[PDB]
Amino acid sequence: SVYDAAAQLTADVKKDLRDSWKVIGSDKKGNGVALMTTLFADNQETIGYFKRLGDVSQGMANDKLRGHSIALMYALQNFIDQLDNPDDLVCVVEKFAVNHITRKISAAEFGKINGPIKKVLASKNFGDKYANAWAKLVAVVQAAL
Amino acid sequence: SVYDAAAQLTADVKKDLRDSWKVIGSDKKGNGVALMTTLFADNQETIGYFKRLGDVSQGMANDKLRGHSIALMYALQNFIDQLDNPDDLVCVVEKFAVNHITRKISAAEFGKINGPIKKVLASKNFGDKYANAWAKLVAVVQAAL
Ligand code: HEM
Ligand code: HEM
Repeated sequence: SVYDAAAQLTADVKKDLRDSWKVIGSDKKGNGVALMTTLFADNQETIGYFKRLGDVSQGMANDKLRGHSIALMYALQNFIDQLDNPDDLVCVVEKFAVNHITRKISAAEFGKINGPIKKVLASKNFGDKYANAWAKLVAVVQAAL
Repeated sequence: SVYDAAAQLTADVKKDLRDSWKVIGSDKKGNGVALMTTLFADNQETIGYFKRLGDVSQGMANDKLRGHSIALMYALQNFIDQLDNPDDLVCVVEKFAVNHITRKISAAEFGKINGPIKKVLASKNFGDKYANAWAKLVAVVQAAL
């Protein structure tokens, strides 16, 4: 269950999540867009899912892509803030899960976000340990898909 | 025009929005649910739009409503953080406007949230001055509907 996934997150993992988010979460517009464009660059097969945002190659100049990228970072902000209460993390994770379930996004496809995250983290010198911490948070969402 | 509405957010208004947000934003789960239940209580005709959340009369005991409510508070958090830049404020407002346009929510009905907000602020000792500042932020979203 999603609860099992959340309840598993340990103190050391929450620590790494919080420490890395302090940095990558401080520039939501910049890092959010970088996350999205990196996803499009390495997984071109996903572009079709974002037709609403228009031309995603426009990057920062694309207002729709900019608005989406910022809202995504607040969804992650929401997750980070709920870390100490599995009950709250679960209901927010499930809320956002529905947003992707309606778009027919499977658990496997959602996990494609791990690559971009690993790269953004690296650009700030957060190594594999931190990428693994984030893969665990992503897995919580996957448990709901 | 969403851009002209955003222009209505002067130095004084932005200050009042930030000061009051520091208090209400500190308990996103509690005040978020307070907002929603007050909306449903004083405007029963809107309950129908929220079919997905199930029985909203259960308030805090409804996991779907709680998740939704928290998420809503992070959307407000997003607006507050974008007050410095009118261009970013507009792209995020338009992002969430689309979420309501697809649900057939008009500018007039979206405005029904002003009542709940005034009440929640009042319960925290913030008067008409703050309720009116929030009415202006809400108006920016209305202009995009
Ligand atoms: C940590 C990673 C992710 C987070 C936190 C996240 C968050 C979000 C949020 C907040 C929305 C807006 C929901 C709405 O308003 O309807 C959204 C929409 C969407 N997401 Fe994700 N997402 C993530 C990863 C992904 C991945 C990997 C895919 C691709 C397979 C995906 C596909 C979509 C699609 C297609 C939309 C709809 C965009 C639109 O038309 O507006 N997401 N996501
Ligand atoms: C302070 C003003 C408001 C904010 C910031 C806000 C924010 C949000 C957010 C972030 C979502 C989730 C979007 C999604 O995932 O699809 C949402 C959904 C929704 N909102 Fe609002 N909202 C506000 C006021 C209202 C009002 C006044 C109404 C109706 C009279 C309304 C009707 C809806 C509906 C029907 C949904 C979809 C619920 C669902 O099926 O999950 N909203 N809102």
